[PDB]
Amino acid sequence: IGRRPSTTQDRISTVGIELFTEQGFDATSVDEVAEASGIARRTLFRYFPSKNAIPWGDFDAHLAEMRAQLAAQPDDIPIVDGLTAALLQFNAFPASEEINHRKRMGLILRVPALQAYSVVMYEGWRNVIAEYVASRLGTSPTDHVPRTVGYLLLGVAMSAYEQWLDDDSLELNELLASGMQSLYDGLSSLGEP
Amino acid sequence: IGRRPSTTQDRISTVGIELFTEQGFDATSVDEVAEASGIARRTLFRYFPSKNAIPWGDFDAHLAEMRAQLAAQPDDIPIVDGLTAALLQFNAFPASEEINHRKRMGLILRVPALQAYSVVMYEGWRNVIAEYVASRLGTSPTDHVPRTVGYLLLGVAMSAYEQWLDDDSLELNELLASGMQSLYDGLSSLGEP
Repeated sequence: IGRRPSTTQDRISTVGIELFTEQGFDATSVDEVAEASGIARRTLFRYFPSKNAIPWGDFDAHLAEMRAQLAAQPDDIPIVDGLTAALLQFNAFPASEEINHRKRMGLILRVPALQAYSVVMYEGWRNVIAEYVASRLGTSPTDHVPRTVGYLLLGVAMSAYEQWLDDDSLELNELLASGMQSLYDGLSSLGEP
Repeated sequence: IGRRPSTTQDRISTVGIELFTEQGFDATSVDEVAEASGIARRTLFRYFPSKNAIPWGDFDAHLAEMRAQLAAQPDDIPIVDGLTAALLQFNAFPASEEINHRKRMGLILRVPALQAYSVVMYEGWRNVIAEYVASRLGTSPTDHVPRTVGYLLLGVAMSAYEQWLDDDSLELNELLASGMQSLYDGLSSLGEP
């Protein structure tokens, strides 16, 4: 998003990402991120348990906004539209924030140790989706339908971002919307005359 | 699947999984798997680069069967039906093989280091799906639509397996089929009167 005034944690994340991008992820130590951030490694480890957390920033806070958004949407609105709005909003940045967000997702999607580590971050993201779908269906978040939906929504997000990193000339919001349209329509008509 | 006569590699995998299940994954060394398998650790490392590979077995061979299946399906058949057939077949075991396959997926889905490691295995699986969809649409496997489909098909697989591990009384094939039906129909009608 990049909307709100920067915190110490989200400012550490940002200088970290800029470091990792310029010098490479494995070439940058946690001590360089700390010093570049004007803090002690104690102050840094208060905000991140590891080096692999630094690119994710304050993901818990992001997840709490998405969850409150989904929970504040009127219940007279179709579930799929809820899902679309969240997908589009919470990957939506000002033109100002594109270079930094593209830096972030570049690290997260293409550094193998961050790909491995991010399974737990994605799981928390999916749980927010399952929780929303479960309440609206009057059901449980660990049931099959809510769980499946969480996984399918993550799939459109992941595809869009891979596609977007692969080509500068593409718009993330447009890619997310195409991906979401396919999830909305379903795959019955795929390749069909 | 569990269909064909057992190889040295797929027999190492099986004794490994049984060891890991009985003693725990982190408690079992690669040397115990080797000895339990009646081979030298050199012979084992020929077949697996790591301990984390052992549960996956000969996944390359599995992937080559799925790919040949998808490529041998007549082209007068809808793409979604191709996708369904592959999803259902390549997670289909004889009643005989259920206990061992459930052991396998228990390790892969619930040991955090295997969850992390399996992103690369899942990527190869998704690429087989994208390749099939790309040929049928006359397009490229790195294009948006084929990539998205690969991710959406993986989502139904992952959901089904999580659901199946969570409850003995459920059938994997039934869960995969429900999941696939939702991908076929699309999410427009979800929660809708």
